Amino acid sequence: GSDEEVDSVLFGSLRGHVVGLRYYTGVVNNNEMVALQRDPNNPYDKNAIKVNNVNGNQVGHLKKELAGALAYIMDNKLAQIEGVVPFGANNAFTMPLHMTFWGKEENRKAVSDQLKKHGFKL
Repeated sequence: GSDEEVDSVLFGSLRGHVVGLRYYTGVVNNNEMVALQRDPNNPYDKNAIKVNNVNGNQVGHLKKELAGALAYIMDNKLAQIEGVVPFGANNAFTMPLHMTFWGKEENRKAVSDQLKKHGFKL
């Protein structure tokens, strides 16, 4: 259970750039935290990660390139990608995202392999 899966070590922090903001509003709280979820519906793009902040707005979304790496780590729950917005979404346009990446030694090989192979983080 949670003693296995929630128990994860820090990989570090990853830098991203959310294109999905300008979809509807591109507004959040000045220091939000965004949760990365996989496809909420998207049939042919199951890779497409639907990002939603802890306020409850589905404001963020990855591109098929960015999501194309993290999709394996997301769907199979190989590691945790926890997003945070210190920028506050001052503009509706694309801003730097700060994702603090967690995961376990066992999965680190497969995860890091995909991260350097595809070369995409968000």
